[PDB]
Amino acid sequence: EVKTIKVFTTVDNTNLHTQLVDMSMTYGQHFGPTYLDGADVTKVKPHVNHEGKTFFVLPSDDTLRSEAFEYYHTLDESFLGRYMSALNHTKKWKFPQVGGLTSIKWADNNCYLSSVLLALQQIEVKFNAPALQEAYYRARAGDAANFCALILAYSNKTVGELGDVRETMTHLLQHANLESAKRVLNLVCKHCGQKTTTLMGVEAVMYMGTLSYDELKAGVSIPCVCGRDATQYLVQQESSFVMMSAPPAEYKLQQGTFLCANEYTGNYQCGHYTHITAKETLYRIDGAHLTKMSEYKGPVTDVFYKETSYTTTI
Amino acid sequence: EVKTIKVFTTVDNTNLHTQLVDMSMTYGQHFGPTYLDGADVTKVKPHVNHEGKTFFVLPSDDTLRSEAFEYYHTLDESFLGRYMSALNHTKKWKFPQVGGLTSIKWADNNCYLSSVLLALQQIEVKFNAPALQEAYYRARAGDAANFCALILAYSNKTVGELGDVRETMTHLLQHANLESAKRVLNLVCKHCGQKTTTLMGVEAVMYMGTLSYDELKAGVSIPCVCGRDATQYLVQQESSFVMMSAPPAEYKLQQGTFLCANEYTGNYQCGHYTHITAKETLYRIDGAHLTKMSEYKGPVTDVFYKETSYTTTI
Ligand SMILES: COc1cc(CNC(=O)C2CC3(C2)CN([C@H](C)c2cccc4ccccc24)C3)ccn1
Ligand SMILES: COc1cc(CNC(=O)C2CC3(C2)CN([C@H](C)c2cccc4ccccc24)C3)ccn1
Ligand SMILES: [Zn+2]
Ligand SMILES: [Zn+2]
Ligand SMILES: [Zn+2]
Ligand SMILES: [Zn+2]
Repeated sequence: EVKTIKVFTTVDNTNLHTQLVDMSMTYGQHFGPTYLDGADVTKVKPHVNHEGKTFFVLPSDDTLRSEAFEYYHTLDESFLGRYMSALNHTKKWKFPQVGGLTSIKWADNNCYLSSVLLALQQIEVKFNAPALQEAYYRARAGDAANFCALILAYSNKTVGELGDVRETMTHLLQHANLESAKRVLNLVCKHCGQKTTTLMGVEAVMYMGTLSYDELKAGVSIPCVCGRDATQYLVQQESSFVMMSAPPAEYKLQQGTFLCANEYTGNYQCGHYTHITAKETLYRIDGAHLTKMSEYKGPVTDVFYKETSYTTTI
Repeated sequence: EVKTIKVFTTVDNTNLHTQLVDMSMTYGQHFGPTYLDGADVTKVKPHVNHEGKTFFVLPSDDTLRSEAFEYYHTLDESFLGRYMSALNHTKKWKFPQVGGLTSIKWADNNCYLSSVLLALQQIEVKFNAPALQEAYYRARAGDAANFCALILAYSNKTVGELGDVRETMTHLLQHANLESAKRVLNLVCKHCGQKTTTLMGVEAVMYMGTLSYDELKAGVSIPCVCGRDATQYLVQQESSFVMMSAPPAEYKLQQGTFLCANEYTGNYQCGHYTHITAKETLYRIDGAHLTKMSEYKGPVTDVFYKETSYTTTI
């Protein structure tokens, strides 16, 4: 016998069709290219959680590859379908202005997207893709619906599933214009010797291992390629911002030492991001809710700092 | 005494504030730059219809003029506020796929916007403004929410008020890339003589006075600048399409003679637009509703034709 599921298919997000789909075949073998909640489910077999959900059917068109590359800088023929189906969810989200910044109301595990949006409103940055920059322009004014849908598409993430704000910044900053961002590190191994690495681009602004920007300037531990544990320190930095990242741990945020930060309470499976910014005192933006603080001591994961140009003291 | 109205103000379209505003002053003198339903009401005094409506407050920012010019090709400092407040209405509209084309469900007098959207999906055209072209790209796939909000902003029109599809095409095609569109007319006055006018750009594709494209090729009446009634006929046309327009009157649409058309039933104050296209037979798209026809005889207002290059016979 055949075990089926009841689902709905649509091509306009208005008129639906009842479908009893066979779990023996993929959605692509049923309907063609199919998307659900911002994810491509073309080569995906039906699963019991899909019952009652509506599926977006968008047939492929080779003539649109040139256009999609112009606006979004992508060659993925599924980007359009995932962007539209994710936007069908984000346009219903609420974007309240908290602490003079655009935040996002709690919905579909967007508490990590809220932290990404709040940090981007405080660092000087521009994106190369025209559609991503126009959406970023409207998001800074309050209309962040298209912007979050783009961030979801660029990260190959699904509406509802949790994500890391650090991982998402990696995927997003590849389309930023960090061409003139430069970072010079001096790795000091006690077997191999001293070593200059000139990192540029997305790598010149992001570090993983520590939250303190002064810790990187003075010296932070790191395993050398020979196996031994070495030490590297920042020699020259040249960008508009830096983003320090580290796994969750109790970090103490002082006033005037940083630009903004993100914290994460919970295990690896489930947790809640909240955003901290420095204005006249420390603000904590938990979605649509705001708290005020002289200082914050919690599980910080990412910290942002302002920069123009730095050089170590000889 | 002072006569007031009860209204709501917001800066996020989520959190509202009750306001009792004085009709003696404008909304700008109350709150700053203020928008309502896609219209700038900054220098507008409160009126009894505004009771219960929510107003969008967006303060001015001179640093955004350069950005807004890049994405939208506009120097109007109110374009952003009118675009966002109009988009807050169009995202709730329904865009059903009728006859293989993206139409719009009846709402807020959008029956003229539906006719504009349906014609743009059948003529070969591209827009210069990047944000307008990306929205046009998504509208051709089904997501026309941002596109209609842009058309409303470019036309300085308000959500809910009726409009002409011909007038709206004029405002919209100024941002199209019709740089290589050329039209040559020969005006023949029986007092002044024969006269060549080389029309280019938005004027090379649009004519007002007749619906028949063969009537313009053969000869159509027109008052000369001397007062007498002359006659002009098309000598050379060089574009991807032409749009013939005329006030409402019974026109008989045959199969295979045109690309698509718009009709309008009613007086000058109120009326309903419906769209006719030619596929295997004549389709009539009245919003979310479709009728099929061997031919249509009704009050046609605008007709579109396909073109590549034309030259009159010597
Ligand atoms: C079998 O289904 C799953 C489901 C999940 C869902 N979870 C995620 O998507 C993760 C995205 C994070 C949760 C990882 N981020 C925090 C800040 C984090 C980073 C690095 C190390 C950590 C160590 C301990 C706790 C948190 C850490 C947010 C994951 C895996 N399998
Ligand atoms: C005092 O408030 C008003 C309200 C309106 C509302 N109406 C409009 O916005 C017009 C946009 C049209 C209605 C004009 N279009 C039709 C096709 C049309 C064009 C040219 C000539 C016509 C002659 C007779 C009937 C229709 C004609 C659509 C107007 C004025 N004052
Ligand atoms: Zn959440
Ligand atoms: Zn070593
Ligand atoms: Zn209507
Ligand atoms: Zn004359």
